[PDB]
Amino acid sequence: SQIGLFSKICRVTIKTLHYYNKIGLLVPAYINPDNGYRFYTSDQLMKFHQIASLRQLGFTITEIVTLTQDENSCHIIERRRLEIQKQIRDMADMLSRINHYLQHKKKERIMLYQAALKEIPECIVYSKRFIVPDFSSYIKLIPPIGQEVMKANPGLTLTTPAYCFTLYHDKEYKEKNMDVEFCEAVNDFGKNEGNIIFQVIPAITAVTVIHKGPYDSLRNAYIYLMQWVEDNGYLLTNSPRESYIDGIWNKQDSAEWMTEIQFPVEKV
Amino acid sequence: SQIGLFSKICRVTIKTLHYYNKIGLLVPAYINPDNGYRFYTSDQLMKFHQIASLRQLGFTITEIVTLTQDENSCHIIERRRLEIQKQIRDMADMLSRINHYLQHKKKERIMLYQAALKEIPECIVYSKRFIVPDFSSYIKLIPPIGQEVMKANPGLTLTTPAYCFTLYHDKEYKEKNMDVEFCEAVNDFGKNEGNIIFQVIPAITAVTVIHKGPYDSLRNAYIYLMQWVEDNGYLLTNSPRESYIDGIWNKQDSAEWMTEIQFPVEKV
Ligand code: 118
Ligand code: 118
Repeated sequence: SQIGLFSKICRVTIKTLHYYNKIGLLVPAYINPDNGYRFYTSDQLMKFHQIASLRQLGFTITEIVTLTQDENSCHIIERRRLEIQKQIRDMADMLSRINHYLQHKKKERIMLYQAALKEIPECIVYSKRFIVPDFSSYIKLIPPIGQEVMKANPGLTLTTPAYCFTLYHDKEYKEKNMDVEFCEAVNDFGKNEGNIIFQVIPAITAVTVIHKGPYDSLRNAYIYLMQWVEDNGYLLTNSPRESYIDGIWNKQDSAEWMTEIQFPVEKV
Repeated sequence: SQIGLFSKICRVTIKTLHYYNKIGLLVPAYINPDNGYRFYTSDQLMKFHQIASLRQLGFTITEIVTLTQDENSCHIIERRRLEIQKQIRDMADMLSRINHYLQHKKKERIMLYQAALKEIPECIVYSKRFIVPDFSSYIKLIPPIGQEVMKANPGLTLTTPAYCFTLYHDKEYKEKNMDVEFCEAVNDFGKNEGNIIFQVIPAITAVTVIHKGPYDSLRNAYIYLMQWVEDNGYLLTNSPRESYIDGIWNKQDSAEWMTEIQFPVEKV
C-alpha cells in the first residue's frame, strides 16, 4: 500500500504519515531505497489505529511513544488523568468567567472594570491597625506616619516596586466606622515604637481590579468584585486589600489617580 | 520606570513585554531613540491589566489585539464561549475515556482492543440482506455472492480503498439464524438484479475496534465495545457494521486476519 492509498485508508493526510515516520512513531514496513517511496502494510494500519485511539485522549506524541514501547506504565496515564481533571476544573471556571463577561457586556455598553486573578507574594511590612472616623480623614494622617517610621528606622529602604495598601478588617458595610489596617512593605525588620509595628504579610492569590479616578466611586469596584466573588464561586479568605498605584504622591489631579482593590480568594 | 521595574510591577517576564510591544499591543509610552530603551507609565499598567485579564480568560493574542481597542466587537465573545463549550464537552468525553482505559488496564495484563472514533463517509454500496443459519456457512457463502455480482454487472469496478463490510440489523445477541446484510461499496451505479440492490449508505461517526485473529472470536471485541458504549455514555445509533480488510483471501494464515468493527454511535 503506497502512502497515498494508505493515507486514504487511515483517513489522515500524507504529511501526518511523513511526520510519524520522522519521529519514529509509525515507521513504514518497506521503504524503496532509490526513490524513497514509503509502502505500508496491514500491520501499519493496526498500529495507526492504536496511535489515533491514544491521540484522541490528548496524549502528547512522546507520551504515545512511551505508551507503545513501555508496558505497565499506568502511572503516566494516571498522571494525564490528573492533568485532564485539572484542565476540566480550569475550563469550567473559564466558562463561569466568560458567562460573567458576556453577562456584563450586555448589561453595560462599556467595560468599566475587568477582573484579574493574580498571585501576590509575601512581604515585610510596617503596619498600623486602627479605627477611622472618616475615609476622607483617613487620607490625611498617612504622611505623618511616613515621616514617623522613617524617623524611627534610619536607613530602612522600602521595597521597589512600592506596595502600600489597606486591609479592611470589617465584616459588614459602614461609611464612618471603618476598622482599617494600613500596611506598607519594606526590606528589613525595624523598631516598633508607636502604634506602628512590623509584621510579615503572607503570599495570597487574590482577584484584583484597578479603579482609576477619584476615591468616592471606589465602592463601585467592590460591588462589582463582590458580584464576581459570588458568581464564580470563589471564597473570600482574608480581608480585602487596596494597593495604591497613583495618588497624591505622583500626580496632582485627583481624577487620574488609580488604586487596585484586591480580594483574597480561594477556589471552592 | 524601565522595562525591568515595570516587569516587576506586573510580575511578568521581560520577554512578554517585548513580545507585546512587537505585536502592536501595549506599545510603551516612551522609546528613547538613542538606546531604544522602553519606559512605561501607569496608564500602560491599566492597559496591561485588561490584557492580562483576557489572557487569563483563554483569549488568543490576536483576539486580545482585536478586543482591547474595538470595544464594540462582542460577537467574538459568544464565539469564544461556544469554543469553550465545545472544549468542555470534548474534555468530559476524554475524561470518561481515560477512566475507562484505566479501569480496563488495571483489569487485564494485555490491552487486546483499543476503540477509536472516526467519521466514515457516505458511500454507494451494493447490498444483499438475508438470513444465515451460522457464521461458517455465511463465511462460505460470501464469495459466491461476490461472484454473482461481478457476473451480473459488466464493468463494475470496486472502490479504492476496498470498503467491503456487513451489517447485523439485530439488536440482541443472536448466535444463529442471523439477519445479516452483506454490502460492498462500488465506483458507480449499476442495475438492480435479483434481491441485491444498490443504495447510498450515509456518513456516520463510528467507534471502531480492530480484531486480529480468526473470525469465530470477533465476539469478544463487540462485548468490549459494548462496555465502551455503556461506560463512556455514548449511544448506538444504528446496526453495527463489520468491515473485512485482511483475511483468508489475501493471506492464507488464519492468525494474520484483520477485521475493523464499526459501531455507528452518537454522543449523549
Ligand atoms: C511612607 C508612608 C507613606 C508614603 Sb505615600 C507613597 C507610596 C508609594 C510610592 C510613592 C509614595 C505619599 C503621599 C503623599 C506624598 C508623598 C508620598 C501613600 C500615602 C497614602 C496612601 C498610600 C501611599 C510614603 C512613605
Ligand atoms: C465482492 C464480494 C466479496 C469479495 Sb472478498 C474482499 C476483497 C478485498 C477486500 C475485502 C474483501 C475476495 C474473495 C476471493 C478473492 C478475492 C476477493 C471476501 C472473502 C471472504 C469473506 C468476505 C469477503 C470481493 C468482492
